Amino acid sequence: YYRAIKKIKEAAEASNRAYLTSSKLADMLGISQQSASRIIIDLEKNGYITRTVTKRGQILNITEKGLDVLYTEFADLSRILAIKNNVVITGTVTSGMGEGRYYVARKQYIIQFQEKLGIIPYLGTLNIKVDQASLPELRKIRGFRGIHIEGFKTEDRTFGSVKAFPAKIQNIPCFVIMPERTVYTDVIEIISDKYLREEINLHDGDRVSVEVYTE
Amino acid sequence: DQYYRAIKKIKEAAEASNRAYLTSSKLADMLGISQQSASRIIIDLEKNGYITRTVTKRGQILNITEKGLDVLYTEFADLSRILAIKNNVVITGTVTSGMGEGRYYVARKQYIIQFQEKLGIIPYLGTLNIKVDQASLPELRKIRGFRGIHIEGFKTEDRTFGSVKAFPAKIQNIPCFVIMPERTVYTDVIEIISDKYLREEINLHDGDRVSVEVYTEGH
DNA sequence: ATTACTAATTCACGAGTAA
DNA sequence: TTTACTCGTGAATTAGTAA
Ligand SMILES: Nc1ccn([C@@H]2O[C@H](COP(=O)(O)OP(=O)(O)OP(=O)(O)O)[C@@H](O)[C@H]2O)c(=O)n1
Ligand SMILES: Nc1ccn([C@@H]2O[C@H](COP(=O)(O)OP(=O)(O)OP(=O)(O)O)[C@@H](O)[C@H]2O)c(=O)n1
Ligand code: NA
Ligand code: NA
Repeated sequence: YYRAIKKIKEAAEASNRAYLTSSKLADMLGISQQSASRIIIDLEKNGYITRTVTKRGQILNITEKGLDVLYTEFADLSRILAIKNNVVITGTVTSGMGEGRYYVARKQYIIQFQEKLGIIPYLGTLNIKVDQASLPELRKIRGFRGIHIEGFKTEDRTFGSVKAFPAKIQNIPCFVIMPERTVYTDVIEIISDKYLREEINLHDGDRVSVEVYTE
Repeated sequence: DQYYRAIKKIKEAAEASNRAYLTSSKLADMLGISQQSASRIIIDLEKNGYITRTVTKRGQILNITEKGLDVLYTEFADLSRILAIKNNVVITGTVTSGMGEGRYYVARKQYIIQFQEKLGIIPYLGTLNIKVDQASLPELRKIRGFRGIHIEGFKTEDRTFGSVKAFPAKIQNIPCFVIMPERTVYTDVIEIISDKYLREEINLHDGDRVSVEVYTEGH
C-alpha cells in the first residue's frame, strides 16, 4: 500500500487531503483504473485513509496510520543509509494520575533502562503535550526504531515493548519512551535519572522544547 | 517496489560496507518469500545492474552498485520532498583540473539562457571540479537522489546535449550551483558553476580540500 | 463523468529437482 | 548444502460493463 499512500500524500501537497479520481491515481501509479479504485477501497478498509466517494470522484483523507507508513519508510531509509535526522518537539507540561510511576517502577523495565540506557530513572514520566505545529516532528520520531526495550508478562497484566530515544529537554539529558506498537496521540513521555520538575523548575502549562536523537 | 524492497534489505544487511554475504534462502527469510523467489530476484537485480555478485555453491557475495544505492537515495529524496523534511547536504572534496571541456559545455547558448532565467547568473565559462572525498560519497549519493532545478537539454545538428539539474550551493561562503546530468552519472567528481571565477575569488589550488553546502530544497 | 463489480488473463510464486 | 531451472497453479491485475 506504500506507493499509493505516497502518491496520495504527494497529491495532498501541504495538507493530508486530496480530491482525486481512481483514473488520476492509476496514471500516477502506472496501473489500471480498476486496480487504483480497488487500492483506494482497501486503504479505507484498513484505516490508512478515510474518504468520501461519489460519481464526481473522491476526497481522500490520509489518517495518522496512513502517514505513519510514510514516516516509517523515511526512518528505515535514514537508518539504513546512516542519514542524520534529529528532531525538535515543542509542547506543554501536563500532569496525570501517576500512570508513569506505575510503569517505570516495574522491575522488568527498570533492569532494561539500566542495561540499555545506562540510568536508574526517577519513578515517573514527564508528560509533554506536543504543540499542533510540532506534530510533523512527532510523526517523524515515531517512524524510528530507537533503543528496543523488551516487554513482559506479570500476573496482573502484560506490558508492551517500548522504544527509547536519547533526548534533551532544556539541555538536560533524558529519554523519550513510546510503545513500539504506535498509538497516535499528541502526548510524549520522558524519563530521566533527574526529577525534571525540580531540575528545570517546571510547572503544568510551561512550554518546553525537546531535542530527540533518532540515530 | 519488490526490487526496491530487495535492494533495501540487502543494504540493510550490508550496512556501510555495501557488501552482504547471503544465501538466497537467507534473503528469502528476510523478505518473507520462497528460496526460489529470492534467487530469481537476486538474478534480476544483477541483470538490471543493481548488484554484482560472487556466486559459489556455498552462497553469494552481493555488492550493491552505485545504481542500486541510487534506488534507495532516490526513494529517500522522494519522501524528504513529499513530507517536507529539510535534507540539505555538506560535501567535502578536493579541487581538480581537467581537460578544459567544462568551458565548452557551459557556453552553449541554450544552457546559458536557462542559467540566466532559472539560476539568475551568467556563469563564468567553465566548471570548478571537486573530487568528493571517500567519506562524503554517501552525501554525494544523497544529493543525486534529489531533482534539483531542471535545465532542459537540446539538440543541434552536431549532437544532443542532455538535461541537467542544478542545486543552489555555497563554497567557502561563495554562492554557486552544483550541476550534474539528470540522467545520473555515477562519478565522484562534482561540477560547480558560478558567476565568479572561483580560482581567483577564493584562491583555490588543485588539491585544496573544500566544503560545499548543497541545498536540496528551496533556495 | 465516475466507481467498482465480475470475469478473463496474465504473470508471479513456489514446488520439485538437477547439478 | 547451495544456485537456479522448468512448469503448474492461483493470486493479482486488467478488461468489460453496469450503475
Ligand atoms: N523524570 C521525571 C519523571 C517524572 N516527573 C514528574 O514526576 C511526577 C510523577 O510522574 P508520573 O507518575 O508519571 O505522574 P504524571 O505524569 O502526573 O501521571 P501520568 O503519567 O498519569 O500523567 C509527575 O509530576 C511527572 O511530571 C519528573 O519531573 N521528572
Ligand atoms: N566558476 C568557475 C568555473 C570554473 N573555474 C575554473 O575555470 C577553469 C576552466 O574550467 P573548465 O573548462 O571546466 O576546465 P577544467 O575544470 O580544468 O576541465 P574539465 O571540465 O574538462 O574537467 C578551470 O581552472 C576551473 O577550475 C573556476 O575557477 N570558476
Ligand atoms: Na507521567
Ligand atoms: Na571543469
